[PDB]
Amino acid sequence: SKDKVTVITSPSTEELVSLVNSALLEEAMLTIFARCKVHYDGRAKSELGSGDRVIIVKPDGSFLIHQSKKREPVNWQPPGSRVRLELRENPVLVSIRRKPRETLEVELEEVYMVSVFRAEDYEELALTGSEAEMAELIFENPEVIEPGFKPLFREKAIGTGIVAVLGRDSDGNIVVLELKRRRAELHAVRQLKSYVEILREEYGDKVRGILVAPSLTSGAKRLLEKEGLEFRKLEPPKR
Amino acid sequence: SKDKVTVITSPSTEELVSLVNSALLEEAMLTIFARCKVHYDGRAKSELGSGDRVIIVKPDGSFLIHQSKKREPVNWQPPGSRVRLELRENPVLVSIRRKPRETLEVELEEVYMVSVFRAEDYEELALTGSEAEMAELIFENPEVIEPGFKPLFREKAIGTGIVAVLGRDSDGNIVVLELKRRRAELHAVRQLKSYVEILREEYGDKVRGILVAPSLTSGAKRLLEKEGLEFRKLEPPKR
DNA sequence: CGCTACATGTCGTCC
DNA sequence: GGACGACTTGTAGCG
Ligand SMILES: [Mg+2]
Ligand SMILES: [Mg+2]
Repeated sequence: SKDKVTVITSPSTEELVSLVNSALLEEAMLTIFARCKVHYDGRAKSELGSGDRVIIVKPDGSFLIHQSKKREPVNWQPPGSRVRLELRENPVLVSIRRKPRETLEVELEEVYMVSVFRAEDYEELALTGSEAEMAELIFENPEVIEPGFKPLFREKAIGTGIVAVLGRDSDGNIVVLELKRRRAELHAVRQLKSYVEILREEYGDKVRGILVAPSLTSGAKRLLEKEGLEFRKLEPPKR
Repeated sequence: SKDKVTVITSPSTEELVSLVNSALLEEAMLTIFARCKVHYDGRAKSELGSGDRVIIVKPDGSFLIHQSKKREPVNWQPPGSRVRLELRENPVLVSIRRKPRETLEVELEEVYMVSVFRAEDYEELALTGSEAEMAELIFENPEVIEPGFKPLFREKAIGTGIVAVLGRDSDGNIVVLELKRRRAELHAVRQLKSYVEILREEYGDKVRGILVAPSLTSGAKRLLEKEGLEFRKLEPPKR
């Protein structure tokens, strides 16, 4: 029980309970391969008929059921649920949460494998090419937006909404930027347009919105043009 | 290669290679508990240092690296990626994707366990309490909105944007509905306000927007009132 | 906790 | 294929 991994194929009920319960109390990762039915009631409600899936219960409460396809678990519960194995006509893995109140029930018809992974990880993801990274590049070197641009505020509350960057231009105007790290879609324009209508109300018609992004969709460009907003092409930088 | 599950703890290199290549070829699920490093370059860029993780490869090319916390894999590749094992100074799992170009590299420093799960699942999820379900309700029972409300279109392309439900009211006004399955946000009122604007362009002052959802955030309420749009509290049905 | 907006979002789905 | 919007979205950042 200090070995990183413990594994049992075609486990007996005793062995199942032993590992399942040990991992939950040991703050370790539980992985299971089983034919199962799944029952979810919570924010929404779902039923999943009998079939083979991979099941993961992380020490933080995260509960995953993965089918042989997609990138998303077919069913899940997010970090913070309380999980318990429950012996019934079949074993039943049960995830409970109270805000919001949600129940996830996994019923194990046949467990092919149960396993305990006592995983030691002190390390964190270091990612670049984000919106945050664009915002940094614009404050270090405002030249990328345009000559004379002076950035002032990052993630600024206005009365309704939060603007990514608020600044001033060489004509002394108020400028709003909305940044997108990938091709900007319609809703980016709605955001930007919303912010700009709001500030025009205090500061006048001279306020400029600019959408900053590596490209636009057609609809983006269309609404951006209909509304008299602007576009500066900027790629998110990779450190 | 017949049994539903194969497990080899502390595999050797030939064992590792043998199992991984069987997995991929057989359209089984590959599961590896391992100490690894992860290198990602693609839409964005990252480096994950040495640590214990659960790696999954699904037969449709989904590639997941899970740490012992949260619901999201720390690194991942969506379906369609092409996976393979390469023998470098360490064995290295490699995920390539074209359109967009992405590389995901998982360097296996030490593999505690490796497993192949030849998994059979023919059943899909059946979910209720969605936005679709709300819309079906409104079409079966429009009086849930208001008496003398006639629905016409669902998920209808307006000039710019797609409206959720479009119809008329008893007084000859045009009615846009924006539906939400949970408490509505600023995002929701911006959507509504956009649609209502684009439709006033044509049919004039005869357009009403109605935001339909179980509740509203403060800001969404604030903004709703300001631009003079309306609200019907409605919960999605669970059937 | 509630609000706001990003994400390597992923995923269905209308033209 | 490109555009567009939902999702049990999850997740961080702030107040
Ligand atoms: Mg923003
Ligand atoms: Mg909508």
